[PDB]
Amino acid sequence: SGAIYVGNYRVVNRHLATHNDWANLVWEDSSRDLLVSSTTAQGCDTIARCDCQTGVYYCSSRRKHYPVSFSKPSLIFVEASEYYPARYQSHLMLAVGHSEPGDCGGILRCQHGVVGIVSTGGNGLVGFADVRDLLWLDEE
Ligand SMILES: [Zn+2]
Repeated sequence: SGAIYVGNYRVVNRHLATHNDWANLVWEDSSRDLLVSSTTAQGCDTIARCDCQTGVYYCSSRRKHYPVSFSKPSLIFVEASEYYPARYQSHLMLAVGHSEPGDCGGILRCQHGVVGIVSTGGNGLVGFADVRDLLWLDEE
């Protein structure tokens, strides 16, 4: 589990969205495993606006933050999980690392801010849903 709180927005994995997230929906994209809902209180996370390929991510299943190199956001084929069949997921970045289903929502961050959240795992890899292209998260 885990979310990003920026301005009046809450960013979560689409497969973990709650009733309140759907009732206050701003934007969602199944192919990216992302959903954004509106919040009453202002959040304090900053979204990275960069092309970094190194950062640190939180892995709840090991209670550890790991420094990683991660790939550029792309259409990546992902094996079947408990929450999606085998398919291409878009705007996904991979790193070598541990990722179990409950690790979804863990933040990946670089010197500029939040890069994305854990979305996929298995085969010794961890995949992160990028949010750096969602410029509208910074305003309105
Ligand atoms: Zn960066």
